[PDB]
Amino acid sequence: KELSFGARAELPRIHPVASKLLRLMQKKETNLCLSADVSLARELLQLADALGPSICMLKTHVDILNDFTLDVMKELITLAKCHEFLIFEDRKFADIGNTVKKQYEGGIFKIASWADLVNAHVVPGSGVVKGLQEVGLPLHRGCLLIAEMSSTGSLATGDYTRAAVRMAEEHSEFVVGFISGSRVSMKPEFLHLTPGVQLEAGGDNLGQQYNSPQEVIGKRGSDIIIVGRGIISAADRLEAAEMYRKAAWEAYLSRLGV
Amino acid sequence: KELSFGARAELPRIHPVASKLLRLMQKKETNLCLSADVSLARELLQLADALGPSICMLKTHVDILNDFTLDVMKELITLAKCHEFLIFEDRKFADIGNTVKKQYEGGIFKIASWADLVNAHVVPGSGVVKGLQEVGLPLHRGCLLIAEMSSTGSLATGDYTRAAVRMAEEHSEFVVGFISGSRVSMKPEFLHLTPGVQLEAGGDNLGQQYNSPQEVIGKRGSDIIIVGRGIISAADRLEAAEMYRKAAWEAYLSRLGV
Ligand SMILES: *c1cc(=O)[nH]c(=O)n1[C@@H]1O[C@H](COP(=O)(O)O)[C@@H](O)[C@H]1F
Ligand SMILES: *c1cc(=O)[nH]c(=O)n1[C@@H]1O[C@H](COP(=O)(O)O)[C@@H](O)[C@H]1F
Repeated sequence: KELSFGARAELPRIHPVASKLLRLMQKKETNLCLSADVSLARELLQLADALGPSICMLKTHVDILNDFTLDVMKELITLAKCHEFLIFEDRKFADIGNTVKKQYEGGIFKIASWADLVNAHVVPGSGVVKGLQEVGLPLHRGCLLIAEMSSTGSLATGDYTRAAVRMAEEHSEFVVGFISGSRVSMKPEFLHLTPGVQLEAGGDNLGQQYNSPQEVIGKRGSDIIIVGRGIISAADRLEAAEMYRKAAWEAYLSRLGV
Repeated sequence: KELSFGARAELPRIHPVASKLLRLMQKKETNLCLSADVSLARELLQLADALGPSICMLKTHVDILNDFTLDVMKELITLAKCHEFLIFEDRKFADIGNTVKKQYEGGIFKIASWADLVNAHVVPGSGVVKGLQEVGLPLHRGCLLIAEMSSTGSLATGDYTRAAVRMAEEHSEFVVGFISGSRVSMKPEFLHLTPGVQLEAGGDNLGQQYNSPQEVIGKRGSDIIIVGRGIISAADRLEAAEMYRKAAWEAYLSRLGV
């Protein structure tokens, strides 16, 4: 059998951040990551508080926050601890190792000081991971590698996707899984998180493509759905989050045998 | 014959930002872009002022500035106008179109308000360019596409590089050239800018690889060298910049027939 999230949390080679995430997914019956794509701190924090019980993870783009300060992120941490979710900065690092370490630790945002997870593109080669890990390992953080993208014309296919998987294997002390559209690794230690998710068929006018939670989790074998506009643009964002949570959770149970 | 920078500035299909850059390269006898990889505003501005006459372009990572404010960038603009160089934010956008437009226009940094040029990875497909251009076209800006990377294990090779070139062709109203290690397009309208440049052989401990200006400009056919540590770590950064300027310029002249 495929192992439950709770059993995967105990695997010998599991990363501590992956284990914490898997435990809380199991406890809370949620494999939903909220993509909190808003430009105001007040809305970010109001969403994190109201939707915290429904999510395993809150994904940020702090570079879109108009009123970012480090005190906003301290508050977000308080909510993350209160409601039990991880914070994932969706920074999609994509430069040489020497540069991404600086971008991860420093500047105004100090990402590594508050983000449990970040992600990186594999296009620069494995130095991108080596650079991030210089900062992230001492801070006990984890990283996801972008093995596939949800957008039209994505070049993250075929051998590129295979290279991402190898790179994750080779840096398993820091890399905890993937951003992908589907299961890309057979090794249950790795998490699969999938953006490009809505209940209805469609896309946007700038290349985004959507697939349903049942497709993504149930048929394609991914672990967590990442949902932005499907929730954020809804009138009642709490009920929307609950719809997405129930869809992804039941897809997971049905794949497990439950 | 290959056309001089001055003649390329007049090509029918030249982008206005490319034409301004080419004119100033010609006027100033410089095809050097300073990679101003420092974490303090005072050092950024002191370098921009002292090295401004020697450079065609100053490349930033504002996400590494510890004391970024928009008033720092206004000052940098003053120096850019005074010394005649373009400002290039090396943000290496790599998300879906809807997201990168937000990251380009908004947040704390307001990149599009002060950067003449930005760059983007092609991995997401052409929506990345469509999203940036939503913001950049009305602001009269330009973009470079990352067709090749300088780092060990780069996946930006073969068909990936070819896709970058096609994508540039298809968005020539906004895309003015490439970040690459070599000439990748035959069309003289496109600029080639090459990072991974030092006078001496070597690399760093996080995957960077260096080639010389003579190799990059003279043999590989690129237009502009991008140099960070080769200048920034030197004691006399002005003399280092002049060494790099003379190397790249003479390589260009010798390729032209001069
Ligand atoms: C990143 C990588 C990828 O493959 N797709 C993708 O959409 N992203 C980011 O994920 C969310 C999707 O939000 P949406 O549900 O509103 O389309 C965005 O934040 C995007 F940046
Ligand atoms: C970006 C893309 C790429 O292919 N290579 C590369 O180095 N970058 C960026 O360019 C400079 C190189 O600086 P250096 O001369 O000190 O190595 C860095 O800012 C890096 F981010």
